[PDB]
Amino acid sequence: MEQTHRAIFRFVPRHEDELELEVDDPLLLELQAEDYWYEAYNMRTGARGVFPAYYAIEVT
Amino acid sequence: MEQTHRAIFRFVPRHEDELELEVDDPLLLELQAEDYWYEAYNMRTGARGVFPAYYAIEVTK
Repeated sequence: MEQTHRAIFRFVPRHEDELELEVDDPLLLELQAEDYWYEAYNMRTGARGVFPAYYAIEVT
Repeated sequence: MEQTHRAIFRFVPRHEDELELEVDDPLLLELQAEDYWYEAYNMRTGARGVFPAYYAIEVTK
């Protein structure tokens, strides 16, 4: 169960459900929801939460 | 009532303070906060709220 996605933009949470992203954070994406929020594990911070879909790219 | 910004990505609110964006929505940007959330008026919908700063680009006109 390794990285599915990589953060490409800085995201600072405003809401308690959100996942903080730094550029190049490795992400394990558990759910790509119909409202364009991704539920993920940040593999750098160990935090879980949601972020806006366009903040990450799919990795090989 | 002049547009400052344009939505470039679909943004569906999860929170009541958030602004729904469709791609190309004209935006009047009222506040660019230190945490990279923008407060805007959506000029298509008439809604107000906040969205993640990378979801919009500045229009130079």
